[PDB]
Amino acid sequence: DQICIGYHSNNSTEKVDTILERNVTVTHAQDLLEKTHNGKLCKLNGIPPLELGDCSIAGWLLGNPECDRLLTVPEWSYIMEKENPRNGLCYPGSFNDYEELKHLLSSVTHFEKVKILPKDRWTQHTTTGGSRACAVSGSPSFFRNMVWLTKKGSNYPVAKGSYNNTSGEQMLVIWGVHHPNDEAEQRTLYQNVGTYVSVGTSTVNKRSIPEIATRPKVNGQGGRMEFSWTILDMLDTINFESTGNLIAPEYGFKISKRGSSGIMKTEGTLENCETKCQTPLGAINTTLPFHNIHPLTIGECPKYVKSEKLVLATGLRNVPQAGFIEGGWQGMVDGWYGYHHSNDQGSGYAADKESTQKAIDGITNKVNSVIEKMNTQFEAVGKEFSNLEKRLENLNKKMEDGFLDVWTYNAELLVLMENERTLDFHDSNVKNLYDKVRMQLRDNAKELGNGCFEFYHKCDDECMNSVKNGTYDYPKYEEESKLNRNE
Amino acid sequence: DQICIGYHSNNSTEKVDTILERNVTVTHAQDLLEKTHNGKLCKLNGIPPLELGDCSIAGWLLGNPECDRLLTVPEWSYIMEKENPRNGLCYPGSFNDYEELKHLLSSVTHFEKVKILPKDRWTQHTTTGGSRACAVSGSPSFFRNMVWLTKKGSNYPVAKGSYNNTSGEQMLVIWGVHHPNDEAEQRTLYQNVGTYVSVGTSTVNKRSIPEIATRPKVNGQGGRMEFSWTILDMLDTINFESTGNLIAPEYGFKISKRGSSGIMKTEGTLENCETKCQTPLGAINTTLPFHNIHPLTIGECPKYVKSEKLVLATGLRNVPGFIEGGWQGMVDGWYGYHHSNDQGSGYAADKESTQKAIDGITNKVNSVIEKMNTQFEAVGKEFSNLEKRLENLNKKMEDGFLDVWTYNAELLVLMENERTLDFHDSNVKNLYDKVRMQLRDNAKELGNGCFEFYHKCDDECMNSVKNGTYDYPKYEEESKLNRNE
Amino acid sequence: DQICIGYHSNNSTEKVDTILERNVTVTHAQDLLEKTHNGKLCKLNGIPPLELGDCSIAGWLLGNPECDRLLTVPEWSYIMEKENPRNGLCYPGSFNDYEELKHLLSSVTHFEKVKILPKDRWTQHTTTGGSRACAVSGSPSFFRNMVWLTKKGSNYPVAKGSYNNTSGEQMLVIWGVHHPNDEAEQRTLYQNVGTYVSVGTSTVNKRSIPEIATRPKVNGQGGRMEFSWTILDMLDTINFESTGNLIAPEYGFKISKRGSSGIMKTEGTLENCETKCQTPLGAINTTLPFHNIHPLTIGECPKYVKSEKLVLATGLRNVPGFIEGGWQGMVDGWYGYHHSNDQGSGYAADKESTQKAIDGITNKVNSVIEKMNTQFEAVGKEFSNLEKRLENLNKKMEDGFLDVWTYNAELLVLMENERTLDFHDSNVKNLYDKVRMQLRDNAKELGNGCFEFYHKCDDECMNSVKNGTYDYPKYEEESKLNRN
Ligand SMILES: CC(=O)N[C@H]1[C@H]([C@H](O)[C@H](O)CO)O[C@@](OC[C@H]2O[C@@H](O)[C@H](O)[C@@H](O)[C@H]2O)(C(=O)O)C[C@@H]1O
Ligand SMILES: CC(=O)N[C@H]1[C@H]([C@H](O)[C@H](O)CO)O[C@@](OC[C@H]2O[C@@H](O)[C@H](O)[C@@H](O)[C@H]2O)(C(=O)O)C[C@@H]1O
Ligand SMILES: *[C@@H]1O[C@H](CO)[C@@H](O[C@@H]2O[C@H](CO)[C@@H](O)[C@H](O)[C@H]2NC(C)=O)[C@H](O)[C@H]1NC(C)=O
Ligand SMILES: *[C@@H]1O[C@H](CO)[C@@H](O[C@@H]2O[C@H](CO)[C@@H](O)[C@H](O)[C@H]2NC(C)=O)[C@H](O)[C@H]1NC(C)=O
Ligand SMILES: *[C@@H]1O[C@H](CO)[C@@H](O[C@@H]2O[C@H](CO)[C@@H](O)[C@H](O)[C@H]2NC(C)=O)[C@H](O)[C@H]1NC(C)=O
Ligand SMILES: CC(=O)N[C@H]1[C@H]([C@H](O)[C@H](O)CO)O[C@@](O)(C(=O)O)C[C@@H]1O
Ligand SMILES: *[C@@H]1O[C@H](CO)[C@@H](O)[C@H](O)[C@H]1NC(C)=O
Ligand SMILES: *[C@@H]1O[C@H](CO)[C@@H](O)[C@H](O)[C@H]1NC(C)=O
Ligand SMILES: *[C@@H]1O[C@H](CO)[C@@H](O)[C@H](O)[C@H]1NC(C)=O
Ligand SMILES: *[C@@H]1O[C@H](CO)[C@@H](O)[C@H](O)[C@H]1NC(C)=O
Ligand SMILES: *[C@@H]1O[C@H](CO)[C@@H](O)[C@H](O)[C@H]1NC(C)=O
Ligand SMILES: *[C@@H]1O[C@H](CO)[C@@H](O)[C@H](O)[C@H]1NC(C)=O
Ligand SMILES: *[C@@H]1O[C@H](CO)[C@@H](O)[C@H](O)[C@H]1NC(C)=O
Repeated sequence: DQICIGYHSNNSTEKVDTILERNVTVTHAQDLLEKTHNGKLCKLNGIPPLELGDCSIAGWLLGNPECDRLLTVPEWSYIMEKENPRNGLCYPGSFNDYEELKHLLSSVTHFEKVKILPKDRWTQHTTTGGSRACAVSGSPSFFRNMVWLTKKGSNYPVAKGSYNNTSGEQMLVIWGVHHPNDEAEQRTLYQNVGTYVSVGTSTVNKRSIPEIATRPKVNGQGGRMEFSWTILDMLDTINFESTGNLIAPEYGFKISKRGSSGIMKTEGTLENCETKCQTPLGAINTTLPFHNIHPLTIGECPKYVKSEKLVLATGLRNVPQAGFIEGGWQGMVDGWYGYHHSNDQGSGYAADKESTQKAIDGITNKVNSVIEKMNTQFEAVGKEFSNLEKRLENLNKKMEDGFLDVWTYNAELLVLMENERTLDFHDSNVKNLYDKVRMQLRDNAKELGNGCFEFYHKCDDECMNSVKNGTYDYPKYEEESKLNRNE
Repeated sequence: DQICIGYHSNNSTEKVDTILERNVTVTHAQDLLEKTHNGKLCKLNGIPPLELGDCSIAGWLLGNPECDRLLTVPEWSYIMEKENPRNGLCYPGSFNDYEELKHLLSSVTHFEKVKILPKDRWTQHTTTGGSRACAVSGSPSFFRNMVWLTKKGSNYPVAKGSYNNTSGEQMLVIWGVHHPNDEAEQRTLYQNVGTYVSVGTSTVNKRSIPEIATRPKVNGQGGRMEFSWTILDMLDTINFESTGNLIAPEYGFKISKRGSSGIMKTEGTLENCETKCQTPLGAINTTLPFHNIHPLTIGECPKYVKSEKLVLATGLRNVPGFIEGGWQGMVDGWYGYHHSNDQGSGYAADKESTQKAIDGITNKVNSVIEKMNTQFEAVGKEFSNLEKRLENLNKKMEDGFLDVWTYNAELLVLMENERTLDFHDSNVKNLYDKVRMQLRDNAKELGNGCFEFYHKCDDECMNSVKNGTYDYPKYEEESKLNRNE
Repeated sequence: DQICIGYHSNNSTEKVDTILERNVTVTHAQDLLEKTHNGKLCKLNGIPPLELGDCSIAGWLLGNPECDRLLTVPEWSYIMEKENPRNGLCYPGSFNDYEELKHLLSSVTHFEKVKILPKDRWTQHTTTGGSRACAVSGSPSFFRNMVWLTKKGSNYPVAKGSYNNTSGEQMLVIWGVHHPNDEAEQRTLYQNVGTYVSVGTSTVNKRSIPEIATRPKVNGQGGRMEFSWTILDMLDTINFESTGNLIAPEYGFKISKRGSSGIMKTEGTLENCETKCQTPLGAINTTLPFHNIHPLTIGECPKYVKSEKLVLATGLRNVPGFIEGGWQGMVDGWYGYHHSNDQGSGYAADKESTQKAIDGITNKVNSVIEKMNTQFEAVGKEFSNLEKRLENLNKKMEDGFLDVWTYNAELLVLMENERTLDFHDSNVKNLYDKVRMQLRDNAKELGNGCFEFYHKCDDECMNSVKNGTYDYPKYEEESKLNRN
């Protein structure tokens, strides 16, 4: 006739950390952080990305001779570009608002080349110009998308061109103006002086004047070229007029499948896989709600935290050794709480039903809640800046770092707090069960000193299950117990 | 014959949430989130706002003929403007640094129109130009503040004008340049080519050259007009000089009564009402410290939280001895002192514990309100179509800060709810075992959170017991004699 | 033959705060905030700063005659500059991208002046020009680092100049263009009209045109000057070419020592002392991990929080058995174990719970001071008069982040205080109930929180029950006999 209280223990070895103690041991724990990747660039949802190779965005758009494989591109999901591309602008020059164009391009998925000004339409000029900088097989050449207008014979008639956008979507147009290096070159190229280039649309008004100066040679050239761009609207019209130094476009780019994408800076190549999201260092395939690989990602993946370990305790403090004051019992595999019984006719290792289910519900509800709360984390997006906007770059970097630090601190503190609370709740529950049993057993027994007491009158297995069900009736057979303790 | 401990209960049915479980019932609860608005736009401390109606800011400033009701404007409190006003620039063109002007205007309450350059002072030019773009009653017209200088006869003498700012406050001046669409138009208008417009002050020095090209027709016009602005200082002067294509001003705006204001983006209309803080969706009249209507407000108004429920539990768990449930028969205090003597009974309560309980919860609520008084407040801003990066940066800033503060508020509320519940349980248990310890062994524990007094006594006995002055040597001998049986 | 449980008490009168009540007296408390300073500016790590005085950055770089002390400058640590310097541009004008230049200069520790275009090389023009705006001792003068080119006789031949950067590091070059105020002045100064100034490098291409207009008189002059700057790279070349209105440079600045520094907008003068961190109000020499002096600091120094009190408790709640209050005579540990046998008494304390309490306190202190080590730092910046939106956005940045971090710190310390007090109470109660549990029933609880013993034990009994080695079946027959 003996019953005692304890808890289930096993041979686990995982460890967790709390606000007051470190590397403490627990019965069951669940990880929350993913830190492995396959280290490859692979397809996203079956749509292979666009591999720029050695070229650059400007080289691809203008049609550099080297980038001959990019004359027609299918749909893509993200753009892969190197850090310092080689084949950029073959003829030296610049590009106004490069970074704005890149930011706009970041959210475009497909393109469509449209011929807006056929080359042969210029019947009063020369259109076969080319330089040695952009040369193939020794012979000079030029970009594949623009036309160089030079005087034919000995005169340069005024050049006029216009287009009405009836394609069906917004169009992107690029044009350029050439700056010579000395007056003799200007005279022998355009047979005029003091020329101008004027571009007009419904909302854009521009008029540029070529500049002549002496500059250091780049790629064996003393000249320069300056390019500009604009977004042509629906049913609008753009007008071209110049007296020289004009680089007219020959193709227009029409946005067709505007979606969500990004630009990724890496040096890798393209493999054959299929992931759910991509990272510059590789691809991630996991279900945990956290990762610490790289702050910039494309697709869908868990949040990024700048930590290294995040372990959530969901069990008892494993303290292996017939009572709860010495430790748990290895023989308990059914429930989480000890209700060991030992009658005269036999013993048993029963558990308590009420406590186990409430504990299970509490822990699963709390796990769901802690997962759910952090769903509003901050996310980062790549951006570009020129060399005259250092303040903006500093501001952007500070934003990213500050928000990442704040969220990291929040998550770590929450996890440590939760571990501590879980341990305290479990131990509180164990004393709660014990003293509930003690008051239920109105005297009639003495504590041996092993966290449990021995009954002073002989009950039976019916009495055991009656006490277990919280249905013990003290005045029912109290007289025999009184007689026994009278001894 | 015995006394028992319990706690007061009632029939309230409000629900709160905590970290461990959700949707639990407490006797008394408080609310912190306000989520109702009257859906109207009205005054602000008796100062009606400025209702631009169907005009944009540029149209009002330049003096578009449509916005003829805004020629003179009294003091205002905030400015209401539609998303895409119809009457903006009648003559097609552009405005330089529009967004900076709007941001500067966001913190000015009153204006004052001052005539600086009288129209009749130009005695060597023609000042009756106009166009069909800004036409009233069929006849061509122009803006009501600028002057279009054209050639008189067949010559265009150089134009000179100046003004010295002695008004007594900073001034705002606007001028403009005109770009024709062909050489013949320029020759017909100004008789000369290769002209220029020069503007010079003590700090700003500028010079523009008119540009000629062919453009698509907008509003039936091929030309364009470019406008620029500057701020004059006290006791400063500004000099105008040009040979053509000059759009001279006639009125300067003097800044008086600088204060705090804003720009409001809505399609509503002013009504007859009074409020204390205003939102794009309506007014707010409440004393709670939180709301979730709209992030942009004007005037003093509670903090904004992107959530939907915020309830602070200040009571006990509701259930129907203290181990079986509470008692509805107790309303004076909080904790149970069910007394039942031989000659009577009672439902007294511990007045002492109630005092520390109520002051604790009150200062807790006050502190919780206090900690979040330093919230982050958003401010409206405007960006052109060439600063998408800046606009994205600003939007990300706002969303990040709002999310951070929302998370903080929710976590704090849950923490406090759990702490309060555990605290109340702790005081109940502490009172129980303290009473048991004071009573020592001169009784028998009935096992129902109540022990039956074993020593016989009148009201003085347990009166001293609740007073904490129970004397063991008073009734140890008789109790021992009785329990010896 | 009696024992009782208690806790050590002292006479300390330091009050702490918590989320439940205010101004609670404790036994031992720490501090984490520093709020004092010497109110002086002096050397950082033994390297004196650069003291501009009354000259702005432009005045120093161009070589204003007033700032003659700054012709040669040694290494520095940070730059001291008044908010509205007087001796700026002696000749009225402007500067292109002034703020970008200041931001770039914020991270440079030493310069090096190199003569790239000697003055006498211009043999076809006149280089003795000067104005009354920058006048020393009555006679007209000019900037010390620029050359003004005028007509030579009655002709202005085309001016050309070039320089190849072989110095060995990145160089900074400054040039300028002159805007007259009337046509007669332009003719009498340069003999030509419709001139231009052209500057060309491997990356920068520019061509400006002088502008003529009427302007108000500033400093007695109606003209204006416009300056620009660029960064010359390794083995690059810069070409100058103009036909008038050119302000050619004479010295090039070479970036020698690159490091970390900043610009401080102060008003005082350099003093003679040493420090490790510097703030616009004074120097800080402490070891606590927080301060509330000024958001902008230079060097290494604790973090900035916008609070007024951060007190951490690390001891029992001070209050004069354990139910009556503390023990003034307990000076050994933290949990009393009062021993009193028939032959004598004792004041032994528990040496077990003390060590775990101490190590837990140390662990929590380290954790709290370590969690915030990844805080946010503020860096000074400057914005022009047409970038109000940028300045507003920067201010909102700084204020928001500071508020977030100070709120987090206060919340953490309050929770820590609550947990510590509750933990100590739990420890003492647990010790008492554990002692009672081992005692079994051979004593009667007097009511002072401790029980008078039943059967006459001795010092061996006393130390055995102290060690948790009591054996109830060993010696209880005497208790049973005397129970009657
Ligand atoms: C229409 C055209 O392409 N013309 C020239 C072109 C231009 O004259 C100029 O180079 C543009 O910047 O240059 C090309 O020949 C260049 C050649 O010109 C000599 O005069 C000079 O001495 C050489 O050093 C070299 O620059 C070219 O390949 O760039 C093509 C064509 O002759
Ligand atoms: C001084 C003035 O305002 N004159 C004209 C003005 C200008 O001549 C010019 O059009 C503004 O850019 O324009 C207006 O008249 C011109 C009108 O002439 C028709 O023949 C033509 O078909 C129209 O497109 C238009 O150019 C005008 O209506 O804009 C008014 C004024 O007489
Ligand atoms: C560009 O093409 C569109 C499409 O034809 C032109 O819009 C038409 O204009 C005529 C006016 O002569 C109207 O009768 C049609 O109804 C318009 N079409 C539509 C679909 O609205 C537009 O005018 C052209 N652009 C220019 C500058 O002429
Ligand atoms: C603009 O008006 C102001 C005020 O009339 C002029 O300032 C005065 O200038 C004279 C010239 O010596 C001084 O004697 C006065 O003391 C000035 N007034 C004050 C109040 O100080 C100013 O000169 C005028 N601007 C111009 C360009 O003449
Ligand atoms: C500036 O000076 C450098 C240093 O001499 C020049 O670089 C040399 O150029 C010649 C070409 O004739 C090469 O043979 C040398 O090997 C280069 N030197 C080094 C160290 O690489 C440079 O060319 C000069 N700048 C210009 C525009 O000529
Ligand atoms: C080469 C030169 O410096 N010339 C003269 C200049 C110019 O003529 C203009 O004034 C400059 O804008 O002006 C002064 O007369 C003057 O008033 O200080 C000084 C000098 O005699
Ligand atoms: C722990 O016990 C389980 C029980 O099945 C067993 O499989 C496992 O090997 C044990 N681990 C060790 C390290 O013995
Ligand atoms: C104890 O915890 C620390 C973390 O502070 C850890 O580095 C160490 O490995 C742990 N001890 C053991 C035996 O794992
Ligand atoms: C991702 O991992 C799961 C197992 O964790 C596997 O079943 C699945 O095939 C993986 N996905 C890919 C694309 O390899
Ligand atoms: C209370 O909240 C719980 C949360 O799971 C929900 O299941 C339950 O339906 C809610 N009760 C009511 C009455 O809405
Ligand atoms: C706001 O509501 C209270 C509630 O009674 C009312 O007394 C008060 O008049 C209201 N405010 C205004 C401006 O009407
Ligand atoms: C301690 O703090 C409380 C805050 O409620 C304040 O009322 C009291 O005056 C403070 N003590 C002293 C000595 O100022
Ligand atoms: C900083 O304070 C400590 C405190 O004693 C002192 O020893 C040290 O000399 C101080 N440092 C300086 C530079 O004065």
